[PDB]
Amino acid sequence: MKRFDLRPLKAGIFERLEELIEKEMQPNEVAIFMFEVGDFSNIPKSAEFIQSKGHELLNSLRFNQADWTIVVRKKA
Repeated sequence: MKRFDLRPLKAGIFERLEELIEKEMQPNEVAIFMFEVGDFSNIPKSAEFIQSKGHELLNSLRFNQADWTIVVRKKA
């Protein structure tokens, strides 16, 4: 339970829900957010809603093909 399927969450709100789950995720845990929309710039925007400093996308998102996944590490 350390991931969020934003696929069915269409685009626009998927970046707003990512914050709702970030609260459950540990302050130093990984979060796999799946995005089907080409909007890759929004991926990091969601994790930012929590705190300007702390959310850092290690690497996993491959915006270019079918819905991909991105790992997010919490910290602040």
